[PDB]
Order: sequence, then structure tokens, then C-alpha cells
Amino acid sequence: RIDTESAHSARIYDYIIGGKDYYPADKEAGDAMSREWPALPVHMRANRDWMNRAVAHLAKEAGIRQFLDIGTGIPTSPNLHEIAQSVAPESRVVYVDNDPIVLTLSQGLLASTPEGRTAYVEADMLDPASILDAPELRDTLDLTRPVALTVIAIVHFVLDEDDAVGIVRRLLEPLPSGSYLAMSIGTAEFAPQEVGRVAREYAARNMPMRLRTHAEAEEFFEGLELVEPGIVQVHKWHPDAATADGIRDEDIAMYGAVARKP
Ligand SMILES: Nc1ncnc2c1ncn2[C@@H]1O[C@H](CSCC[C@H](N)C(=O)O)[C@@H](O)[C@H]1O
Repeated sequence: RIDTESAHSARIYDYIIGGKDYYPADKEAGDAMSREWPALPVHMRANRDWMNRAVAHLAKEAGIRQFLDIGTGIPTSPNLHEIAQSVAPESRVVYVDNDPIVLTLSQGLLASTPEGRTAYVEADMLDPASILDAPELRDTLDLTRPVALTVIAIVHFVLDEDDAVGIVRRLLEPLPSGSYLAMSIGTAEFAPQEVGRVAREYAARNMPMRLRTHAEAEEFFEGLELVEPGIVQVHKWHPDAATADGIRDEDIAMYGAVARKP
């Protein structure tokens, strides 16, 4: 089931940001993409760094102690639960992915603080019931208490015909007031030619992609209260000292946004 003869998004991602969890097909795809867009590693790294600042924000500033992460990806230190449990050891996290390789490396995701709880579910976000009714999720999270729904660097693989906005809002629906939605949303607006070429490289490798305008990204957050600065390129979302050190706007193809459910 690993299917090493074709490229997979989690593995290309892991290859580009410096992990070992990839195969020849994934390196080949990554290298072809970087040829088209030399800033790919800056962008992919900035996304992963955005995840870290967003989770830190949620855990620390917003006091969220429960996370549901859709499209978890291959584990890479610090993982979301590691950031959340470092602020608050009792924090709970459910990780979810549909790439079989993630399950093989799930031990790192399950390595929780004793006070906290983590779980991993292999499931498709296009089937929210299989996620929401998952025993692993129900034994881990209390849906009557606030939950941060993290949907990071995944929605660009969800085409309009599947209603990405609907799928996301369906997952947020059972979460109570005070919950949050944090997303990173792929866009070609800042480097249309190079990002466009990379998107067609994913499409040519059976990984259809949907890049979005700022107005399309706003659709996900209708009725939710956006945390300032709203929907901005990820390197401009609550940056650290050196978060944008040598990063041009054209080198970042993700919007980042965090919002509270009223
Ligand atoms: N329909 C689906 N259901 C669940 N996971 C999916 C999916 N489509 C893609 N994915 C997963 O989404 C991940 C995108 S990579 C992003 C990983 C992580 N959220 C991060 O931002 O750092 C991959 O691991 C891929 O396998």
C-alpha cells in the first residue's frame, strides 16, 4: 500500500524541507518543481514554520487544549502535539491523514505527555463522519469543549467539485463556540508563472490542485471571527524576529489564517 513508484504530497513535502521519509519518485517530483520555482523550499519551510506559530498562538494566547489536525503529514519535529503539550501538558490532539506512510511513522505522533493524549486516524477528509465518529477521536477529544481544527497545506488538493469550503465547515460544525479554524491556503497570486507551473507538475503526477485568490480563501472563514491580521501570506502572520529574513512576497505561495467560532 505504500506505493513507492509514484510521488505523494506528504513525501515530496518532507523531501523538500529536509526529512528522510521519501522515495526516488518523490525526490524526482521535488527537484522538477524546484527547477520551475527555486523558492519552493522557502515556501514549504515557511508553511511548516507557520503551523508552529499558529499552534503556539492557539495553545498559549487562546488557551486551546484540544486540536484536530487534518492532513497531518509525515512527522517532523516539533510536531503539533509537541508544541501544544509544551505550553500545556494536558493538551489533547487527534492527527489525521490518508497517506499510508503516515501510519508507518505514527509512533512519533502517539508519543504523548502522560498528562495529555494523542491519537492517529487514517481517514479521508472528504468523509467527515469517518473522522468525527472515529473511536480514536471520541476517546481523545471532548467535542463539548473548544477544539482548534487545523487544516494546513491540504485544501489546495481539494477541488471545487468536492466543495472544499463545505467539507471544512462540516468538520467545524460539531465543535463548540470558542473553537477555532486554522488554515494555510495555496495561492498563485504572488508568482503566477512559477507557482502555476508547479501546480501543473502536481496535476501531471495525478495530484490535482486548486490554488485560490484572497477572496476565495475568505469563503472558508465566513461567519467566523478572524484573529488579526486576518488572511495574509504566512511569513507575515505574527512573525518572529527572522521569520521573513530574505523572503520576498513572490517566494511564499500560502495564505495563513486563524479564526474563532462565535
Ligand atoms: N483527502 C485527504 N484526507 C486526509 N489527508 C489528506 C487528504 N489529501 C491530502 N492529505 C494529506 O495532506 C498532507 C499535505 S502536507 C501538509 C502537512 C502538514 N499539515 C503541514 O502543513 O505541515 C499530506 O500528508 C497528504 O497525504
